[PDB]
Amino acid sequence: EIRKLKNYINGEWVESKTDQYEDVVNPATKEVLCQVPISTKEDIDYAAQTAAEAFKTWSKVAVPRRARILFNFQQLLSQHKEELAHLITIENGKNTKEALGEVGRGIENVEFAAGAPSLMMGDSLASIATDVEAANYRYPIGVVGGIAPFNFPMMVPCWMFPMAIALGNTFILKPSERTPLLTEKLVELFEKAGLPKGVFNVVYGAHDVVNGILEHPEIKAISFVGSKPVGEYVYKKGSENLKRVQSLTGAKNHTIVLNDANLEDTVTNIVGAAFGSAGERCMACAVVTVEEGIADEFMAKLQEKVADIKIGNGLDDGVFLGPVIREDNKKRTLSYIEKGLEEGARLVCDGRENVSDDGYFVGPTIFDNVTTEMTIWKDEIFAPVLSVIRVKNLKEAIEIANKSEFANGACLFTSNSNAIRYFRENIDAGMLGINLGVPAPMAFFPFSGWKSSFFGTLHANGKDSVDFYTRKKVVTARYPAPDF
Amino acid sequence: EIRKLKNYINGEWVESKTDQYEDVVNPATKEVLCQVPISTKEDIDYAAQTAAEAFKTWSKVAVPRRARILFNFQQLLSQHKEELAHLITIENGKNTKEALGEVGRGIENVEFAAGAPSLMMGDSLASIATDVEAANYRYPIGVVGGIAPFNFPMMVPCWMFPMAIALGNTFILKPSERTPLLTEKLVELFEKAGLPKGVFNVVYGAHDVVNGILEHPEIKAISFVGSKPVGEYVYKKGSENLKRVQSLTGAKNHTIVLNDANLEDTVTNIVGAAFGSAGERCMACAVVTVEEGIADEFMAKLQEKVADIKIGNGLDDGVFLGPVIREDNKKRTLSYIEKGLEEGARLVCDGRENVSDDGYFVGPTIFDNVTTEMTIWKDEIFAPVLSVIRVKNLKEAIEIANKSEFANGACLFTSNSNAIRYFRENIDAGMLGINLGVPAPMAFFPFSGWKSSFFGTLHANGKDSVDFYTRKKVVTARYPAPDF
Amino acid sequence: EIRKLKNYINGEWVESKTDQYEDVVNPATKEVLCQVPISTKEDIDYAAQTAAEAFKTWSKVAVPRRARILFNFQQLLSQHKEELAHLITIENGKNTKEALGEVGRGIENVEFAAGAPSLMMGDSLASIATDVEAANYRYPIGVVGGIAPFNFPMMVPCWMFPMAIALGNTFILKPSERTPLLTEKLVELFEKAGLPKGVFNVVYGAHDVVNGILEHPEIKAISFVGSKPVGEYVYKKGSENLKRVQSLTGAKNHTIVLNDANLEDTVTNIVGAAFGSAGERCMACAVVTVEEGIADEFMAKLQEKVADIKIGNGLDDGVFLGPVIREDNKKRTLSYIEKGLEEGARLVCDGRENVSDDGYFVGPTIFDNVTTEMTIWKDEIFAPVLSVIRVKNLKEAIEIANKSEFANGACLFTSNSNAIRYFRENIDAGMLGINLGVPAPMAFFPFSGWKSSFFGTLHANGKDSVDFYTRKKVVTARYPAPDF
Amino acid sequence: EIRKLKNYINGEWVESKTDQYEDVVNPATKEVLCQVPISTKEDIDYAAQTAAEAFKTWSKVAVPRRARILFNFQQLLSQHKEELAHLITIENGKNTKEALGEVGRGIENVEFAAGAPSLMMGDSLASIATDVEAANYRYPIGVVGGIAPFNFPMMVPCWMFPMAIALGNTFILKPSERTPLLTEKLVELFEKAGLPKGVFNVVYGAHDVVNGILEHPEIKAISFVGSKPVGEYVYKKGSENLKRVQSLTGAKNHTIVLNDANLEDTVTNIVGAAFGSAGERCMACAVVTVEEGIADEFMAKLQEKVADIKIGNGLDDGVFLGPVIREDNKKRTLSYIEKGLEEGARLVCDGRENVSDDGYFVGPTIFDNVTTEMTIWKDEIFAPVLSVIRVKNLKEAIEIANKSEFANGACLFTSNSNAIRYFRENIDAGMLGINLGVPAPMAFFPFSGWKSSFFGTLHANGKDSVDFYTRKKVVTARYPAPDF
Ligand SMILES: NC(=O)c1ccc[n+]([C@@H]2O[C@H](COP(=O)([O-])OP(=O)(O)OC[C@H]3O[C@@H](n4cnc5c(N)ncnc54)[C@H](O)[C@@H]3O)[C@@H](O)[C@H]2O)c1
Ligand SMILES: NC(=O)c1ccc[n+]([C@@H]2O[C@H](COP(=O)([O-])OP(=O)(O)OC[C@H]3O[C@@H](n4cnc5c(N)ncnc54)[C@H](O)[C@@H]3O)[C@@H](O)[C@H]2O)c1
Repeated sequence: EIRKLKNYINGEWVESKTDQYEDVVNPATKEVLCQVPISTKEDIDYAAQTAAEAFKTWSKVAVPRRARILFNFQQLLSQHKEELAHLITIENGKNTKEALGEVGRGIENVEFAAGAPSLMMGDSLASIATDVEAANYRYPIGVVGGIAPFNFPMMVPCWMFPMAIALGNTFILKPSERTPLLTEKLVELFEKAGLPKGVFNVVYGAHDVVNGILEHPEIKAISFVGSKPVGEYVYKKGSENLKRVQSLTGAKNHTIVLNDANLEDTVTNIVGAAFGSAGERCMACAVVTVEEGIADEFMAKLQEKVADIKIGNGLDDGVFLGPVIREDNKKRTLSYIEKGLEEGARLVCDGRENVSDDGYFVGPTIFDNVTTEMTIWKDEIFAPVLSVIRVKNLKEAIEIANKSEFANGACLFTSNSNAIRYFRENIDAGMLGINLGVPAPMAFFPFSGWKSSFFGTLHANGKDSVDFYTRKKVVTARYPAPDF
Repeated sequence: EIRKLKNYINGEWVESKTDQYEDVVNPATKEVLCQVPISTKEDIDYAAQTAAEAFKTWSKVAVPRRARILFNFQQLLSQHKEELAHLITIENGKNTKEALGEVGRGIENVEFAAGAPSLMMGDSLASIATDVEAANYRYPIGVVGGIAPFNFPMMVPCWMFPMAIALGNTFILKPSERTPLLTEKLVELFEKAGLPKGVFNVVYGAHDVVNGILEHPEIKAISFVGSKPVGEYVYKKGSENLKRVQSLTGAKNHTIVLNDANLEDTVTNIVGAAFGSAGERCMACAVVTVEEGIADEFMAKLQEKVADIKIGNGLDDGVFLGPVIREDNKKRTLSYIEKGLEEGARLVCDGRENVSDDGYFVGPTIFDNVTTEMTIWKDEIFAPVLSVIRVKNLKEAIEIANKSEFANGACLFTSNSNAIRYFRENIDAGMLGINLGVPAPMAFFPFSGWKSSFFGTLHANGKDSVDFYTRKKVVTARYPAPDF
Repeated sequence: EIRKLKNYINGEWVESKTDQYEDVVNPATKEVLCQVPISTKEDIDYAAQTAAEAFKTWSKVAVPRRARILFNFQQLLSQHKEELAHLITIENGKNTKEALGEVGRGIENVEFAAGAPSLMMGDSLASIATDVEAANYRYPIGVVGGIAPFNFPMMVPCWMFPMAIALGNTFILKPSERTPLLTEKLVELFEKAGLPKGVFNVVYGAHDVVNGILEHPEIKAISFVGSKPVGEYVYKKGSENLKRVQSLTGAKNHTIVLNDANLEDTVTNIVGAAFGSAGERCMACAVVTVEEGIADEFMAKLQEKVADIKIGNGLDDGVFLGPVIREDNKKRTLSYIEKGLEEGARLVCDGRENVSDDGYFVGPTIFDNVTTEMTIWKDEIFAPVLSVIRVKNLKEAIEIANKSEFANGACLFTSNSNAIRYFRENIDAGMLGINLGVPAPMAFFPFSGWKSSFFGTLHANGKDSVDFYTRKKVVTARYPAPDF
Repeated sequence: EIRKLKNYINGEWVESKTDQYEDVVNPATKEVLCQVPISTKEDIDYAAQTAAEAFKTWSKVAVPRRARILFNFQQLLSQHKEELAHLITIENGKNTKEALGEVGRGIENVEFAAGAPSLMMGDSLASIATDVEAANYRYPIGVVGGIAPFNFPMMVPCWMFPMAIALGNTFILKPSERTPLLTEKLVELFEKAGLPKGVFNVVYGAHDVVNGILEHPEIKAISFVGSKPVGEYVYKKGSENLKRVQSLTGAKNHTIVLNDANLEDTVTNIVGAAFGSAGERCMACAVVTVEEGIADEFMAKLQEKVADIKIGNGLDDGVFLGPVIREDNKKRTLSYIEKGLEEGARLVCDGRENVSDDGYFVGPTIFDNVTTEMTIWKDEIFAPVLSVIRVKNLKEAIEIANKSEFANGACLFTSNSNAIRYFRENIDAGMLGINLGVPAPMAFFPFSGWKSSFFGTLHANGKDSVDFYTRKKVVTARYPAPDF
């Protein structure tokens, strides 16, 4: 009665040779949507052998023709916005608006990758010496592996396979065993777009699959997006196996609010960056360092706004806050709230109260008087928990943000040019936002995090993704002028 | 009965204020398809005003949004390939195979342009001095004027308006008076794609409209694609009016055939480059300099292949060669064929014979023993008339081609590395082709012509079109580190 | 007694075949320094033919070898800063501090140009179609013509010949007949740097030489930097002759001082921009639009600082304001002050009072209460005359600057990010400065002006200069995979 | 008295705290040139602390100024080519001609690095959404560690520290313990060029120092150039320590000779690429796959010139082949020759005979009838030992070359464009040479190796080095237009 998902390998949906399956539920109602197979390394090998085979011909299809397919894909995605958004909500929990928002950014990724022909151009010189010319070209590297998180069932995957495939590589994706349904739709639409068999492969699962991706010698590159501990493991293991990898990991993003900040706009951006998507965002505002002069009014206006948050099913309109992903995560959050109180942090808003039990719901929570000594500051909670800290000025704010081991993003609310430059010059984070709650850059820019937030050389998206998914060859040739 | 075409201004089809209309006939059957208005300056003035007005809002639409529309446009264009090709054949005459080929390249222009976000990116430096940062940006210039020829009813217009619009400008297109229908379809499809009013304007006509575009102060840039005389004039008048302009003009492309050439491939290619589309292409092969050693065998296969060429209505299966555009062009050609004989050229193949009269037909013709002193060599016949010349070696071939006033394209059929380099380094033409009949570079490359074939600095297409349709603003800022 | 200057053609100093000569004096003492020949179209023909000949070998010296000579040049220049600055002061007037400043900028140009190898790189693709590859390359165009002004005897020329030479072209420079000594030194040092004969030619003179440059078919490109009337003239004439040209012309740069401006820095910056180098600068501040609130305090501080300006001989340390270039410019300036008083403007500082007669000295003068209807606002005084206007806000300020036909540079003094963005998006000028008196961008950025300040497509410096001094050839080739 | 070299930390030569010193001998005379310290952890710790401290001010020095110093450095280096070449020759063994060549290459690296300003430029967009702009910037990462091999005492180091320092980083270089003298001069010359203290540091030593670079937290990036085994270890340990690393390792470059090859040019190029610098070159030709047709004639010609090779002291004129680096290398090579004969290879040229004993000399050796199953083909001998293989066609040669574990460079001697494209499209090596023995690409191109020849994503040199020694921060800002 509960549909068992199948893997997509070499052009068709095949069943896994596994006896292990996992229930994927709707975070808001605990209803079982389907069953996800915990594929075996046996499935990963077949998928790898397949991708390596399809690579031989796909890589020979000229980039202009491949780009064409990305255009088709781009259009099919747009036509299915309502469906994709629906799948993201019932599976991830975020409401329709935020879900619809994810679909849009994932499409932007396809749009950016559709311009692959120009993105692949190498350098060329007519003469570097008498009768000698030189030019280098870009080539795909073979089969690429991708590992996706549950917080973005569509967007993160779109960061990887559209661009990698457009550049000539074949792909093996391991979506999040918690949010697999969306990827199933991507496959369908990418097949409709005209993508040939074995070019885009999907193997559902967990650890076995991951290790198979790390261990298989056919998979020359790895793009991992997820938690710090797992991403750090993937980076090391992958390097041990002598293959390039990029791991976009955890975050503990800080937002700096200065005295001259426009409170109206600020409070709204912050409430959304901290509580939207149940705070399950690598770009979620985890800590706010507000300047003394505006601190009092900020907390007053922050509480007011936070009091109007409707908690419920992401499908219902009026709903702002959905549920955390799993039961396990709800407990970890309540534990963190408990930990905060124990460490001396002051509860300004308690999300442990007035929450439905229909789903894994947790109301917004905000702590006051927190320090860099506390666990709720050092750890990425990844739930509706915002910590607030009063600072003397921009300098102290940055010292606190920089003290965090994570450096994904940071925000600054102000209209002061000098404050902005200083912020950008001394802040450790790599994805900065001025007067914006979520500092996530658009697809044509690399998603540049730093420190414990990023392991590797080249980030995802932007021209970085292009170079990470290709390798270069340089040709220096001597062609002596003929005699007549 | 006969539909009268209308102008497209401010998002709507409007009757020209003119009382003069021009019949648009099918070159292959002499029948009237419709009438195009010979619009007045009053019309061009209104278009400029509304285009200048639309520019105020359209330029304020972020490039990612404008680009999304180009993706829709790209799709609509693909779902109408057949209709578009049909239309091109009807008013131009080329068979549906070549027509289908033109529409594909026009779509490629849109595809290239859809990547406007990255193409527009300027340069940014965090510190050029202590406390000082600097960066430059690209902005649209305003209203762009475009004037297109008849040999490419879709492609040429697509080199212009999609990019200029994507980059943020508003456009006024004056298509060829002889092939107006295609442009009508573009307008309609771009409207369905979602382009707001006043951004894409079309004013049909001739001189009054062209001079209107050249004189009107609101039209900042002019893209002209046509004959050398007209283009030389547009460049000069445009420049006198102090506006930037690019004139892609006439050609007399030369094809070099060396002894090691692959006869089979070479002949098929040259036959296509010289007689496809009735030789009415800026990239058409006009002169061929064959190396002495392979000349005899070359001529044998060429004439053998030319004998298989079937002439007729482009819509009919089996038809290779179609009609020339107007009755006046048929006469000009027959006159050239005469001057050839009159100058000593040996008419090896006569195209004045076995030519139906249902349309303006002219069979493929080829002259022998032609020299650089003949009008047959110095002028662009722009019809199905090929001239051949026996040369001693690559060097003499290049000297002959370089002697030509034009320098649009040139081809070399060989497998010798040294010849190829020597060729590229010494030939004057900017668009080179090795073992290909038509050296037309793809959209993402600038259409680099030279000499009397190009007047200006930046060519059409490629990144050249990005800078031509855009201007820069650089900002050097000093933001002292605040006092703490 | 008075040394006559020669021209530098084909690596040799040859005397001009002219009877007419010109006195070149020291603006500060009327002391005659030497005699400049008003060369004839005969001299230019010699230069052009010489430059075209040498272009055959120079364009064949691989760019890496050419760049090496630029490095040597860069060093020689650096070793002669004192000498070069001495010449600039002696013939132009500006003090040694500003003169030293000019040599530094001129060396930056040489440094940027020394990176020509990477700047010339074109685009390459291994496969655009099965078995087909495509790449484009840049090549010099031939002999380039440079026409420089008197306000930057060293820098402006350095915007031209260094980059043009490095890219493969040969050069014919026509420095200002008013400041020709500096060029004499640049020629020597470039010769010592290792530059071969005929690559860098210098022809002193005026109209005859200009028209020779414009009319000679051998001179394929013209870079002009001077007044608007002449530039507008050279742009048209050059275009009539069908050659690419770029004219960087006159300016009436506006500076906006908002209420949050740091007056300390603002005043000092404006004083130096308005009166430095006798206001004889294309980046000089001719108009200040001050916000009403801080207007009075600004005027008291500006008036105070300006009255302290020391006028004298540029070599003399302690001297801020030097002399105006000629005697006419002195009279014309006096005439402008007189015009201002007549038009209703109010004097705050009378430049007519207390001024030596040893040289063409004019004290700094400042008007207030001027309007967009006064000749004092419409014309480029190009002398130490500064007009200020009180405005309600940033919006009114921008409207005023935008009303000028000139749009070279514009500056804004504020710390408000919203004001800064608004300024950049709506201002017409192309060279903007935030909290800087002179918005002159560094050599690696195009020197982008707009409207009556620039004529053409590509500006001087930056990658713009690279494209302006080169042309491209795209090569699309088909090399079928052999059978074995 | 033998001179003891010191370390260079904080702009000062300071004695190592170690008591372990290593003799540096002239490979050609066995004479002890000096003693190099085997530094301790304290020493690297000290350098790391110093470098990190200097980084705080060096990174704040705008790139245009930092580049100025690179121009000085470039000049100083050029005015010491002799002294530099001499040091290379007595320290490494290569004749002064090849030494002078290395000096030039190294100087090119500095020439390329001097263009840091433009190379560092990021992307900037005026509007990505209404009232929202975005742009990213490049910043140095901190302290960079470099480890160089003995075969290029100057060039390899110049691939690293010059660019790193120009990009704003600080550097800690560990040169080869066998060729420390060259580095000493680079340090001294860079100091004279004006480099501030702590920016360029040198710590001589072996394992303690290397492991210090790997383990120290202040060293964010590591550049390793050496053998596959050591490099593989550096990559893994480095990655394990969460720092980015690039390992340029061993090679077994093949050179393909087709029937249409030019024996004269080919043979010369191959003799130089196989026996130049005693074959101790990552770009040296280790295997030649000759086409049957020309095989015999090739071998005969190769014999002639190989026999004309003069062996001796690098400083002596007429000397072509110098000594191998050390005794072990001589023994390892002799041992390889033994294994060759032992495996079935025909010793066509024995370099064990007629070899002086003044230094570690080994005459040119060439094997025949070698196979993919032989040790002499699978291992990098890194000495003057050539292996030849007769193959039927290009395809088989590529299959053999691709079978090698290495893929640094590959050469192809032909004039057939079809073979050339096939070669580039199917060969595994990343640095290809057409009609050139040493396919080493110029500094402005990334030194792109592959397979077991490179570990990481970004190679050394080119724009790859710019991205490897740098990190990005993107800034998306919302600045609402103010209200007027
Ligand atoms: N290099 C290129 O990119 C390119 C591409 C296509 C065609 N062409 C050239 O175009 C020509 C064929 O096209 P065509 O016959 O339509 O060219 P044309 O110059 O006769 O007409 C082209 C445009 O110019 C306008 N025009 C013609 N005469 C005019 C006049 N006296 N005053 C003002 N406007 C005038 C027309 O209305 C038309 O829109 C050939 O010479 C061909 O080589 C060049
Ligand atoms: N925007 C820029 O890049 C820039 C930089 C420097 C100076 N300028 C402008 O230059 C002007 C000051 O320089 P200037 O006084 O030497 O300018 P100018 O126009 O008088 O002379 C500049 C060059 O033009 C030539 N020239 C002058 N009149 C001519 C005529 N009638 N016919 C032919 N050639 C003629 C001169 O010999 C000189 O080499 C100012 O208007 C200033 O704004 C612009």
